Amino acid sequence: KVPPHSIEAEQSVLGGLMLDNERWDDVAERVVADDFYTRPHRHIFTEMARLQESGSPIDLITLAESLERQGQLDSVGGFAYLAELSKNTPSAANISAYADIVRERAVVREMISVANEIAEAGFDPQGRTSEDLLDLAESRVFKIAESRANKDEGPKNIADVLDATVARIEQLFQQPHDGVTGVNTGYDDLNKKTAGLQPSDLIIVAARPSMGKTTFAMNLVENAAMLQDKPVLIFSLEMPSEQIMMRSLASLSRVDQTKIRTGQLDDEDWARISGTMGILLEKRNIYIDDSSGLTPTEVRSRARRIAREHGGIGLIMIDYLQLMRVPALSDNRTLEIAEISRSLKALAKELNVPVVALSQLNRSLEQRADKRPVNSDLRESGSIEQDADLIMFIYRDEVYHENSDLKGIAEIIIGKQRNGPIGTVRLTFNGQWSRFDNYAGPQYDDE
Amino acid sequence: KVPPHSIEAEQSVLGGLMLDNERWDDVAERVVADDFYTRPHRHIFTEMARLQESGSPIDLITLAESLERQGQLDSVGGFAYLAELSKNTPSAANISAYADIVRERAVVREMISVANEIAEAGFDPQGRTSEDLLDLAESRVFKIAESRANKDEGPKNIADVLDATVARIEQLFQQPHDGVTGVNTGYDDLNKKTAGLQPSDLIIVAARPSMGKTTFAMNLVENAAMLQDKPVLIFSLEMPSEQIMMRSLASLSRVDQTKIRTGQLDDEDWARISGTMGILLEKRNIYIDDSSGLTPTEVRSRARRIAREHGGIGLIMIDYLQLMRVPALSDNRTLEIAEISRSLKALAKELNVPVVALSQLNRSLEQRADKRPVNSDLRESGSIEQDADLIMFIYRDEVYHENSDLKGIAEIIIGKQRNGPIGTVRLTFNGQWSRFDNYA
Amino acid sequence: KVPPHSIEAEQSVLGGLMLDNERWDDVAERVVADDFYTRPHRHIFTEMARLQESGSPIDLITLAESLERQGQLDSVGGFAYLAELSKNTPSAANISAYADIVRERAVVREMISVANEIAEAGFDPQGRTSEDLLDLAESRVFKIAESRANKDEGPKNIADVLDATVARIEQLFQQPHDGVTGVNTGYDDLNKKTAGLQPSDLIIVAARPSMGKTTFAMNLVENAAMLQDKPVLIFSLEMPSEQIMMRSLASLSRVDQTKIRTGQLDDEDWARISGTMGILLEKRNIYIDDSSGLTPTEVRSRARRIAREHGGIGLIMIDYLQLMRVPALSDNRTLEIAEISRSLKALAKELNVPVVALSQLNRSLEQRADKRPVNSDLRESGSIEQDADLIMFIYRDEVYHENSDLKGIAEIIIGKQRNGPIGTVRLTFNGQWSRFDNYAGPQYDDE
Amino acid sequence: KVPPHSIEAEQSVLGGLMLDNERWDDVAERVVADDFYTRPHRHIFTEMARLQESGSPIDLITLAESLERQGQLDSVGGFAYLAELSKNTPSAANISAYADIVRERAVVREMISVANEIAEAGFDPQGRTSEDLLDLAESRVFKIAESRANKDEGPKNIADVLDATVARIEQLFQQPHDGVTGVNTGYDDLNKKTAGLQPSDLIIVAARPSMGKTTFAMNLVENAAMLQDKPVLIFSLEMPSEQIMMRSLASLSRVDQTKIRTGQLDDEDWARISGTMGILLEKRNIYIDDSSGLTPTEVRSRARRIAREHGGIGLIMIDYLQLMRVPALSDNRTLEIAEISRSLKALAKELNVPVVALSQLNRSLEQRADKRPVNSDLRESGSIEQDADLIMFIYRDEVYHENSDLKGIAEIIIGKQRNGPIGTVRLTFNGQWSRFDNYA
DNA sequence: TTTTTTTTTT
Ligand SMILES: Nc1ncnc2c1ncn2[C@@H]1O[C@H](COP(=O)(O)OP(=O)(O)NP(=O)(O)O)[C@@H](O)[C@H]1O
Ligand SMILES: Nc1ncnc2c1ncn2[C@@H]1O[C@H](COP(=O)(O)OP(=O)(O)NP(=O)(O)O)[C@@H](O)[C@H]1O
Ligand SMILES: Nc1ncnc2c1ncn2[C@@H]1O[C@H](COP(=O)(O)OP(=O)(O)NP(=O)(O)O)[C@@H](O)[C@H]1O
Ligand SMILES: [Mg+2]
Ligand SMILES: [Mg+2]
Ligand SMILES: [Mg+2]
Repeated sequence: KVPPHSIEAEQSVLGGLMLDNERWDDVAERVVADDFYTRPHRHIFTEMARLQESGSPIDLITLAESLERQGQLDSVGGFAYLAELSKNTPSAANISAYADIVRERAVVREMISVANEIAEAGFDPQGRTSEDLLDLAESRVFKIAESRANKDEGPKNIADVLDATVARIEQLFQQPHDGVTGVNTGYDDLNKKTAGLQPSDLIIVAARPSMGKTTFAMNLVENAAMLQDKPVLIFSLEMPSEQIMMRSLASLSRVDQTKIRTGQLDDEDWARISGTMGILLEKRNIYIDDSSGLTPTEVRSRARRIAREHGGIGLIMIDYLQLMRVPALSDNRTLEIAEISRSLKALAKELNVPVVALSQLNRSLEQRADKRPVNSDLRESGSIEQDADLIMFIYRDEVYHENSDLKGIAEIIIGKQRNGPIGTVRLTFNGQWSRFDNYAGPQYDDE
Repeated sequence: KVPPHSIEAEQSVLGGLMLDNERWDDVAERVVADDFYTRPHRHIFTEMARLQESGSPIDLITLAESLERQGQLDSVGGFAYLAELSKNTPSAANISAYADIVRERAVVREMISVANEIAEAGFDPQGRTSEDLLDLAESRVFKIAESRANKDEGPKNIADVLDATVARIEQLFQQPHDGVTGVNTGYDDLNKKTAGLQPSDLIIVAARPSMGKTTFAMNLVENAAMLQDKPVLIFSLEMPSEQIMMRSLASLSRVDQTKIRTGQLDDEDWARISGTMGILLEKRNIYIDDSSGLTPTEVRSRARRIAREHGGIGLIMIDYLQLMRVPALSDNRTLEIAEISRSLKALAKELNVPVVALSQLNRSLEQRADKRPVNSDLRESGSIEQDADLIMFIYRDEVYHENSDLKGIAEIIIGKQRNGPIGTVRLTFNGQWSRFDNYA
Repeated sequence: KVPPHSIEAEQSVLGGLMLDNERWDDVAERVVADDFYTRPHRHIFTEMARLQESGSPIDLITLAESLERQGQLDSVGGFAYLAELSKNTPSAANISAYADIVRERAVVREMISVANEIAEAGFDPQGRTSEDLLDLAESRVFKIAESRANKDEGPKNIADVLDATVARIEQLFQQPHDGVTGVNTGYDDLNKKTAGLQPSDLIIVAARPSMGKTTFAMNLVENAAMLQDKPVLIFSLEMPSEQIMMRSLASLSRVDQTKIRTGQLDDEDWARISGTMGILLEKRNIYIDDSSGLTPTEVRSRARRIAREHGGIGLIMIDYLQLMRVPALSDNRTLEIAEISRSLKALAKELNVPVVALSQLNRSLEQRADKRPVNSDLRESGSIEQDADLIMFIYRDEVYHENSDLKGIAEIIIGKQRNGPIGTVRLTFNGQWSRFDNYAGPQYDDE
Repeated sequence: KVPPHSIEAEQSVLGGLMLDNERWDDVAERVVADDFYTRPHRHIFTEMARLQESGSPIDLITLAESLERQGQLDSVGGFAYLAELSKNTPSAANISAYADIVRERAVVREMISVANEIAEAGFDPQGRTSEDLLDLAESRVFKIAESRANKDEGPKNIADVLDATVARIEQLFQQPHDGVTGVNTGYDDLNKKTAGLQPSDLIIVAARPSMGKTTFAMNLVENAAMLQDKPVLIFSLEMPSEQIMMRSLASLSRVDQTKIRTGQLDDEDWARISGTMGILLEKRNIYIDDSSGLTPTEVRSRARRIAREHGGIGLIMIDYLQLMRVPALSDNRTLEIAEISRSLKALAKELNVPVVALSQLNRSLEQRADKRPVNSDLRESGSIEQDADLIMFIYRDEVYHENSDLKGIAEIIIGKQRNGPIGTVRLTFNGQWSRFDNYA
């Protein structure tokens, strides 16, 4: 058969090197002359490397002279072939991608050649035992993996991790500057464990229905918007934006939401709401999309659109994940949830922004005597625990027990925190204003 | 005939995508791969989408390589075809218009195909009745409408929401509704917490059997009909309309239901019932559908019919959700529950009408020592808690405990209330009259 | 293609109208002249409508004269064609079904024509937008539905229900009753609360094993048979019919069942049994089927057969519901029970007959200290509670407690009564005679 | 090409099975029906297996009758072919060697087929990445190696048990190991009782994560590394590399972890950290490879991979053993933990490494009245009470009791210990630096 | 996912 190769990518790389010499470093880091399929291409890249190591700039005339001095001008195709290669390449903007393609082709060809050698050894043992052939095959595959050892790698070795250790110590010397390392949550206790909303983090705040989960998420959004100027993006899939705005005005102005909903408001609270609206129009960093049944592709497109138009996005609010709908994986809810979580994590890593993705719980919580939520108590759990890093659960024993002494005290229990120890953050909930504040009472030592 | 297509617009879109990658978002929002008439164009757009999702820029060489890796380079026409497509397109200034034309052609061809399928079903009944074919055609046309309704989406600025909110607040402040924002329940305490039956709300009042749940729902219906002129629509799937009317007459005239059911009534109560009938004929806003095993689509069609004919609908009553039948998801009951709840919520949002749908409970409530209902006590809740916003539960400790001091006292406990606090409303129940009144 | 039409049905309708004029109203309500496929048939029906509106009877000669006066006799086919149409039709008994068929064909042809119009509009946009075409298609399909909406509808009016209710009230008030409006139970206290066995009611009397459950059901059956002449239908799923008849003779003649079982009976009780058999042969209204593992479809077919043969059914006795077998829902018992209960309630509403179906209880009742049955004690509860209306439970503290003073006293406690207050009716049970009788002892005040 | 096969050896094996039924066990252990090159030979061996499992002796006539009953007599070549096969074989003395040759041929053909599959995957990527192809090839070679396994169980003879027992007695008596026998644990009480970190052992410490258990395993890793240069491996599923590094620096340098995490600039702690990392660089055997969500078979494969890389594993640190949750067994964790423990013991015996795991217990450790880790506090008891060879339980009464009865005498209670006296091992812990010391 | 009903055991 024909070995898998991309001659066009090689020609594009050679033309870009003939035009641009600053991107030679990326090519040298990525590929070598052996990655070139044709032996003339290997000779051309070898001459280019020799000229660049000598400090000579990479152009057509000097390369032609260098090939003529070594006599390789006729071996590579002549000066007309080099001129054609220089002519064909428009630009070297995507020469890194071309080099990646060439490296992939070289890896596949090396794998095919190794497979041919292994099959030849299998057909003709030549006195080698089965264990000998197995070890030879393992060594060959490990050598193929070792060819990209600096590319495919994970945690580092002792010396390199010690250099990373001293570098991180020098970095964390600068850490006591504000205490909050990410987006400020507005809560002192929350900014101690989590140290604020870290970028590229999946924040899963899950609670029972009518537990203030949307309310606390809105409070977090308000605190972030007052503590930053980067625009936020809200996807209120469950509730309309009218109720969201009513909750925001009740929380910020500390006025009863019932009176706002009935509209029976005095002029003093009206002036407070007007001042809050003036502050919001000063900010104008909030964008709410109340459409329901949206795919993660649409959300990603809108997020990229806003980031392009408004210069990045401060916060992404999602109104609970089981409302999100994918037509492709609508057959199975768990597959749909896993796909949604994976796409949202990819988007969060893409734009480097903490995404507020709420979630619901299961009915096994009420079955348990202790109604403190766990990771397995999550509605369609599993992949959610895998993809997320900042999972939290709202607990209100006042709701479950009428005689509970934790009235107003809402406990945010961290289920998963990859970077930092988990814990229980107590907060003071005001149902009238729907306001979550820092718990100013006596601190409880978690047993 | 030749299907209506604009291949030149497709070529212009593909060439503009090859030239410009910044307007890729507009093309992705407008059209998909299936909108392309020719299958090679579908493959080309699929490869472009795969490359752009990976972050790779859209150029000729990378696209050709990507098609070569999957072996689809020869399927789409070869690299020369791609080079020709890149050469032909001058610019991508009007690529949005070309994509709109392509989407229009695709939707028109979809409509033509649906019409052909409808004609085929008409010529070949395959044992289906005319109603089945009509409902299938309605479903197909609704699907085509949903395919076009996705354009009206997009995040909005905070200022517009603020203006709408303050306008609504001023409207509520000017109107002296005296707390009751929605449809008046007829109960003062219920008009304090819920502030009346708000439009586009899914009200789930679930209770145990023989708890007056249907009776209390009928009392709510009577109160709404007396306190409004907008016509109501009743779907009495479980109980016959005759029993519903007897319960209504017993409740409104405050006469014993047993005496009315036996017919042993004096002429004074007869005159009271006659006056009640005169008031009802003065209103004539009540329409009861005692049919059972109904799909939500039939309910939606009848609701739209009555709303257009009678100028909107004040209230939509459902006689307990597990009686409803969906043949599509009849294999699993929870799928039926989720579909019914979603369809009812969508219908309530559509016609802006409060819908009161009853439900049943589970035996786990009986297992608990305290028999106060919770959200998990719902009979296959699932998305019931998520979609609904005005869930209430009826509690009568007099039934469970003979020595209970809550005789006549019915506790309507709000399981879920998104806007406002939840609580327990005490009411006075008259078994003889089957009358729910405010507790004193 | 050929449009879907039934010329034979049209010819049958025309011949029936030529023969029968009393069923013209059904045809006019069902179909119009436009529903006829062929234009001559439209002309014929138009002429028939014109003659009937004028009051002229619909016969061959007058119709021929009317067509001759308008000159349409040649257009419809001639007098010989009309004579052939009159000849071919045997009878007009099924002319309503024929008109329904013609209406169906007309609706299908209308749908096909509308689909053709929509396809033509799709092929030629004529400058219309896709929204315009969608609205036009919706309008056309809704016009088809509205043409099909000119029939019996679900929500009719409140006035019709009011008239039916007041007619029922007048019917019940003009008849002097003894507090019984349904089938008389034969027990005075039961006739106070339940007011007799009401038709279209699912009566569930459930108890423990033994406990005289089938015995009490048979006592109710005997009382109903003695107090009415409408035939009753028993499905003795559990017990053989021989033992059923032995228990019936023991209860009715007040003789010990054990002596009848042994056959050692005196001539006086023999004469009493002979007189009871003479009374039964005077009645001859009870029809018993002892077949087991029956589907509800077979039961419904047999019930319809008996009602057609013997002019309705007075009462339907079902001997214990878990004996009923459905092959389709044999996988899950609860689904099978729900389907059986739904089918039985549909049958009871269909024929307007009281159906007393027996059932069993759960062992959790024995787990409780107080062994008074509740709704949840029902075996495979839920749908049983929902579909039924007259649920009762048998309680015998004499069985549970040897020192109980309720010996002979059986408490029938109403668990569910949709219309009326529930209670506890105590009866006198005779184990020797196996006879349930009205309470001759002190009636205890229920708390 | 012609696949490498030895039909003559197959004929010899089949004829020997026809002659001798006593050596059927050797052939059944060695080869299967799939190892036969020709499908008729596979059918013949399948019929032989079916006859011998039924207890019927394997002869020509019964085999032919069974093949005729299944209709396979004509497919394999007829009765004359079977008679020829029986005639050809002289004896069954060397049938073991012939079966070994047949197994070798089958394994070589399997390797050739796998190589052909890999070459096909290389020629046709089908959208898969090169990493996917490499992982698939490694999986295929590992499957070949796993299929190249042999007998693992068997009732041992009394002589072998006596030899092992007397060897154990001589080890306990004659050897003057003076406490430590394997890798030095560091804790003096663990040095005496557990006799060091014995290679090919299963040491599972059952406690709460970030509650002294993580720093206990960290101190174990440190003490093991300070006395040997054998490459140790890190598999922490609880904390990242940076946080584990901070914990290790705080433990070794005796510096408060608040200063380690929150930067308190001073040169004394910096000098202690510099000395600690100098000692670590002197050891030069800490290879970080911590991840999450794995299985012990994957851990064994990575152990083989590291042995290919360097060779020899000093210690593997499994932090948060309850982070490998399989959703099938996530609810009842006992069976999953038992299977993980058995596979970890198999891995420990495989590469001679003292596999140490950090099992997570329940919240009842802080809730139950019995604050010590007993079956209620253990995760559904079961695999935490048994199975594991060294099940240590960290009764840190500091966390469980606010007024602790164990401050510096926190009990490392050993439920089961193969070598050493069980009991409550009271040890000192420094909460400031997260450092576990050794109480006398 | 949901939802019933049985034993065992802690
Ligand atoms: N005016 C008010 N007075 C008192 N409590 C109120 C008022 N308005 C709202 N609440 C409470 O605030 C909470 C509303 O929380 P909310 O965030 O809307 O629930 P939710 O988490 O979004 N529901 P879900 O999405 O199904 O989980 C409830 O506990 C209400 O009782
Ligand atoms: N005339 C009457 N006298 C006394 N009590 C009565 C009378 N009529 C009805 N009741 C009681 O009032 C309640 C009415 O029951 P009902 O309205 O059917 O509740 P329900 O929820 O609709 N039953 P279900 O459909 O199974 O859930 C029951 O508790 C009856 O026992
Ligand atoms: N001669 C007798 N003397 C006393 N008790 C008797 C006599 N004959 C029958 N019984 C009682 O009659 C009862 C049987 O009633 P029956 O109605 O058949 O129960 P059942 O319906 O068969 N229960 P089940 O089998 O679960 O459906 C038992 O309690 C017997 O003790
Ligand atoms: Mg919410
Ligand atoms: Mg009801
Ligand atoms: Mg019985």
